[PDB]
Amino acid sequence: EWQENKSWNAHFTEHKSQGVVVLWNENKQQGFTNNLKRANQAFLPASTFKIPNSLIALDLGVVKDEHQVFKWDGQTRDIATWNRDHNLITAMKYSVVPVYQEFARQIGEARMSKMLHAFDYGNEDISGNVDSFWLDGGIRISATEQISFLRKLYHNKLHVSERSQRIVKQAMLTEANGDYIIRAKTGYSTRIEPKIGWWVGWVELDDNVWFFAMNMDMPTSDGLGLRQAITKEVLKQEKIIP
Amino acid sequence: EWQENKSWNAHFTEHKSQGVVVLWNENKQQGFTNNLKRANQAFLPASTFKIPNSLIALDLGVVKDEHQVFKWDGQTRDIATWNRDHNLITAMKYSVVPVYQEFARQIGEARMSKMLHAFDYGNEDISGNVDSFWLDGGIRISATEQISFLRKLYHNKLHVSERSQRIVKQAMLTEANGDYIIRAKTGYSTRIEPKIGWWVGWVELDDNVWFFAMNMDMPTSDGLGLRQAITKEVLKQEKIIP
Ligand SMILES: O=C(O)c1cccc(-c2nccs2)c1
Ligand SMILES: [Cl-]
Repeated sequence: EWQENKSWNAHFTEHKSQGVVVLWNENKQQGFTNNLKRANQAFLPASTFKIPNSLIALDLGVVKDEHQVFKWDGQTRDIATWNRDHNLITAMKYSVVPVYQEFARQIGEARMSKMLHAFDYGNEDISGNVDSFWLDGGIRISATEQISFLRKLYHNKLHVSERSQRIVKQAMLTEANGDYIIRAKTGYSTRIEPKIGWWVGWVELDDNVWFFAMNMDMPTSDGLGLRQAITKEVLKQEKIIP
Repeated sequence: EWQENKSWNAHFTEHKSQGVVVLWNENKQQGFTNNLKRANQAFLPASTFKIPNSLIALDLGVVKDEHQVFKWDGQTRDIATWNRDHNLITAMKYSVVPVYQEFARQIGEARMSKMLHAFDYGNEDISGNVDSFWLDGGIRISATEQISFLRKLYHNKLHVSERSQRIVKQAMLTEANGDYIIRAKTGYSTRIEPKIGWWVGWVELDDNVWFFAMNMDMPTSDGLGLRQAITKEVLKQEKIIP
C-alpha cells in the first residue's frame, strides 16, 4: 500500500532542490512518494502546527470562533502582514506566529501535551517553550504522520468537537476552482537545522480525496514558493489536477 | 443606505442583455445596484433554492452530513453529471435537481412551508408541487431578498443549527485564492417567463465581506457563463477583487 515513484525526483532536481512529496489516495487506501525514507523522517512541524494548535485553542475556548479579533500587540515585526489585527482565518493565512504563541500560552503546558497525545501527533513531545516548541523544541513529525493526522481531521475523527474541526478545515482553505479544492497549511522551519519548508493538506475532487505532505530543504526563503509549485507539478503528473 | 449607479447597465447591455446586480458592503452597511426596481422584483429562485433546501434537509436529518451518498436512481437524464452518485457538495456544484427533489418530498409540505417562513425567504409560498415548486410553483424572491437571506446565513442567524449553516456554507464554496473566497449558488429559471439566470452569494476578503445577488435575462442556455462573468467584472470595476 506504498509505492516509490522516483520519477518525481526530477521535479525536485529541476529546481536544484531536495525533498519528498507523499500522496495518499483515500479511495484506494494507497500511498505514493518519491522517497519512502524521507517520507518517514520526522521534522519540526513549524507553522504546520497551526492546524493542531487551532483545533486545541477552539475546543478549549481560547478562540471563541473564526471572527474573534486578536489585536496586534504593537510590536513591529519584519513580516508586515503580522503587524495588524487578525482572526483565525487571516492568522492561518499569513502564518501569524505571535497570535498562535498567545494561543499556546493560554492553552498551557499540560493541556497542550495531553491534546497532542490524544491526536497521536508525531512524537507527542512538546519539550521546550510552550510558545515555541514547534519552531525550536523537541516535537517531531514525519510526512506520513502528517497525513495520518490530516485523515482524522478530514473525517472529524480527532478527539475534539466536530465544530472545532469544521472551523479549522475552513481556516485551512487555500484554493478552490471548478476542478478541485485544496485545504492545506505551509510551514517553514528555520531555528534548528535542517532548514526545511512544509506543505501539508489534501486535494478534494468530486469522487476522491488526495492527502499530501511534502517537505524540502530550504536553505533560504528564496525558494519558499517551490513548496506549492513542486507539489502541483507532481499532482499534475499523476493527473490529479489539470 | 442604497445607491443606484445606472452606468452599470452597460455590463448587461454590452452583451445584448438586461439584468440587475446588487452589492452589499457588510462593514459600511451600504448597498449598490444598477436598477432599484428590478433589484426588488421577485423571480422564481430555481437552483438558488438549493441553499435553503440544503439547510432544511440537514437540520431535519433528511441529510446526515456532506459525505452521505445520494445514489443515482438509474434514470438517464440529459445532464451527464446528474447520472452519477452525489453528496451535498457535488449536488450543489452541479445543481443536481433530482437529488433536491427527493430532499423536498422527504422534507414535506408542512415542514418546508414552515421553515421558509422561519427563514423569511421570499414570498414564502410553496404553492405547487412539493418536489418542484421552486421551478414552476408560486415561490418568488428578489435580489435584495436573496441578500437579506444570505446575510443571516453568513452570521449563523437563521433558525437552524450552526452546524447546518456551516455545512451549507461549505457546500457553497465556489472559488478561493490568495485574494478572495466566493461562496455562491447559480440559478437558471426556464419554466415561467421571463427566463433568467441567477448568481447569489458573497465574496470574503481579509477585512470585509461583500454580498452579491444578480439575475439577468437568459433566453437560451448559451449565455449562462455571463452570470458569473458579468458579476466578477462589476466586482473588479468596484475594486472589490483585483
Ligand atoms: O511558510 C511559512 O509557514 C512561513 C511562516 C512564517 C514566516 C515565513 C516567512 N516567509 C518569508 C520570510 S519568513 C513563512
Ligand atoms: Cl469552506
